Amino acid sequence: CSNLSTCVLGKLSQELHKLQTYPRTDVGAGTP
Repeated sequence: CSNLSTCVLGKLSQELHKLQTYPRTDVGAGTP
């Protein structure tokens, strides 16, 4: 985040990354 451009782009990129696959939330260790 620099001013607004990098901030919004960074936010959207992070949101996309957080999902990635999204098997109803990226828990992984559901029933380990």
